[PDB]
Amino acid sequence: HHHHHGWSENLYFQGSTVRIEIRFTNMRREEVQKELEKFKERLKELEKRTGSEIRIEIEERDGEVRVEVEIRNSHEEEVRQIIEEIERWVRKMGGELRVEK
Repeated sequence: HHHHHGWSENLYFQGSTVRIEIRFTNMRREEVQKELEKFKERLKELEKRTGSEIRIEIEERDGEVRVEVEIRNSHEEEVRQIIEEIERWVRKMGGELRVEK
């Protein structure tokens, strides 16, 4: 018998949005997991002390990790800070970073 499972999410909003994406391959799976849990916690802190809204998407496939951060109602300072916490991953583990203004 044939089966289908589907899931979708649609977001409709207004305002400015900055998107930051990183992709890397790692060989410290549990370490990176705890760093991602720390990074999510830092983004929640940064969102709390600002008027912005922050969405983070994480995809993991056997060591390949892709992270997407979207910031709505952002200010330049807040974008610059988020890159910084991300820059450590790119520099230390190698990988790719992409900024969509």
